[PDB]
Amino acid sequence: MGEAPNQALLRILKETEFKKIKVLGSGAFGTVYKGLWIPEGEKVKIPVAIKELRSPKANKEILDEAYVMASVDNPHVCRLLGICLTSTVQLIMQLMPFGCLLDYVREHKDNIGSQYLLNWCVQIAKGMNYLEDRRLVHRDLAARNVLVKTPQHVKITDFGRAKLLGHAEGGKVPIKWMALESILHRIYTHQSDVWSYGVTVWELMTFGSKPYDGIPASEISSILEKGERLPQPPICTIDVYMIMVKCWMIDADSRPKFRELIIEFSKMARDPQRYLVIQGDERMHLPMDEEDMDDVVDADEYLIP
Amino acid sequence: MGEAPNQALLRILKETEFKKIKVLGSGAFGTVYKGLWIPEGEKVKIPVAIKELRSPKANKEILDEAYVMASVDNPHVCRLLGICLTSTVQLIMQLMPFGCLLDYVREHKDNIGSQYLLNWCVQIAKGMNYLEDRRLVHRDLAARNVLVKTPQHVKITDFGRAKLLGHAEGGKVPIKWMALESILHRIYTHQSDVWSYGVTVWELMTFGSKPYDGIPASEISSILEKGERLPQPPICTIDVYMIMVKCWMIDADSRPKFRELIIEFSKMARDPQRYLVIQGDERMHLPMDEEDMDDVVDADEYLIP
Ligand SMILES: */C=C/C(=O)N1CCC2(CC1)CNC(=O)c1cc(-c3ccnc(-c4cccc(OC)c4)n3)[nH]c12
Ligand SMILES: */C=C/C(=O)N1CCC2(CC1)CNC(=O)c1cc(-c3ccnc(-c4cccc(OC)c4)n3)[nH]c12
Repeated sequence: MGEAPNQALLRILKETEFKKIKVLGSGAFGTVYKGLWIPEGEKVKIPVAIKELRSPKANKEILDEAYVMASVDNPHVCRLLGICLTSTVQLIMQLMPFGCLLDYVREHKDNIGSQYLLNWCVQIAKGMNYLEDRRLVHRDLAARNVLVKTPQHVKITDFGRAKLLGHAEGGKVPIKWMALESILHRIYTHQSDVWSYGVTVWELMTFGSKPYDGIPASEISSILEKGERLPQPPICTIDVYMIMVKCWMIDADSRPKFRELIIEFSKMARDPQRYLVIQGDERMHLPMDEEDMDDVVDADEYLIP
Repeated sequence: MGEAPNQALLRILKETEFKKIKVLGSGAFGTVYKGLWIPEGEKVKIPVAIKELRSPKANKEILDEAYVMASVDNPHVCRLLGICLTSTVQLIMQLMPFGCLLDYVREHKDNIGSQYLLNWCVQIAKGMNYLEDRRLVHRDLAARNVLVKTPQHVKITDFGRAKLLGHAEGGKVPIKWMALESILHRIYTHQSDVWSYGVTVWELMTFGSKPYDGIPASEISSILEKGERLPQPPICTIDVYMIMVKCWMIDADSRPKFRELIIEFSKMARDPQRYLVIQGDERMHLPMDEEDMDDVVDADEYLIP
């Protein structure tokens, strides 16, 4: 008995229960449709996303992704409703109508204030801390893989590279989000996800800029070994940028834990304009003792293992 | 092996880590203080409530309550941070600054709109559905035992009468919230908590009225056997009152499950003024295809066992 038994339920959903299916997009990730799941004998209509990878090799890797998603349950992690057994296997997930966070921050950069930016950092850190408690290394954390249910509520998605108990084989990888030890030695831990979280925060604070724009992926390892890092965003205070820099330390144990990031960003979220300087932050719209106030943290943001 | 092992952690917290302790109130429940928990070697201050029952018999029943609270983890259920081993044992919980929901609805009745009322019904149902998955019967669900973290966020509290695997002994009980089978035969199930949920919803919709006001507790059993129930609140539509009436059925299996109540109230929460008629509902302030819209439910409100 090395590990406890996984008693998660894999729901097999009938093809006849799905209606109004339309394509949202496609690429290397595969194909994602939007649809309407109507369970039989229940007056309920559930907006769902339906994912197909781009047959034996496709079904193996997609069912590995279904295994991980069926095993997780957290408000800031994406929910698998079930799978549909067609010729190629389909993952049925909750619909996140506003899309990925990277596209959201690019499209609404003029209406995104410091409160929303800092709240997203807290929610992403809460999702990743949950994944650490479940002993999962995500290995693909980026702004593209954070989905927006509403502007106030984001969730982590895409568990295609996810692995239990945080050495990987060779393949096609997101070099620009990876820790230096992951690029050189193929070592992946929870602390390598913290590096990726730092890069994800930098994406949001720059309003969806590409990290190391122009630089090819092969040159990134040598750039990071020389001590170069992503530059300070215009809106970021030294306080916020110091947290990103701490995520990009060479020593993995020197980096902050996700529980510490939850605490630190939630303090900043109580006084957002002290930590992010955004032009026109007041009119942004999207659809106790004084001495104590600085170091105050709510119990819901102070997470015990 | 009848039941799985409970691997929950009981944190023992030092008396020297608590500061600024002030009394909030006292009664039959015991005494509740507000305070500030400062963990040693961490720059963090956590607002906490500290509960003491009103010594061997007091320590036994309070540690039974600590056992249940240490075992639960849900956003709509109250969080135990730990216990403090003084002469009489103290439960350390998260602070809920706005107090209990019963007192909140009485104090702010002029500023409470249909959106908040229906959202509270959903959140309470989510907390109770979680407790059903954990095989806990609360046995004391009422507006007094729902605490307000913020006006947008409520949690269930007080597990002094909580019991595992849903026959009780004789004692002092909340007769006016109990199911008829619990009053007559001392039978307690998850379906007896649904009756109490119905009475809790009636408390909110009447803005904190006392149920069966004037009637003594001994006469309640005979009143319910005759078919009498709590009357329809002025603000309630027939739709909302039908859900309360369904909670008060004689047959426990005919009552709705908590997962069904989550679904039904969340549909109503999308169009609140169709289901609750409140004078001046528009200016209340507290600190897709058209054919589908009626039966639409988000995946987060469609809870699978
Ligand atoms: C913006 C990044 C992007 O385009 N990606 C990365 C995520 C992507 C799709 C390509 C690939 N991998 C996933 O795991 C995944 C899941 C989803 C997804 C799930 C649910 N809902 C949506 C969605 C997107 C846009 C609009 C709507 O509503 C109409 C819904 N997407 N996407 C991905
Ligand atoms: C309004 C009902 C009431 O007064 N009660 C019932 C709940 C009560 C106190 C008496 C007894 N049992 C409990 O389990 C419990 C827990 C709390 C509680 C926990 C955390 N914070 C508070 C609180 C109340 C009022 C104001 C503040 O902030 C200053 C905090 N209460 N209360 C109870």
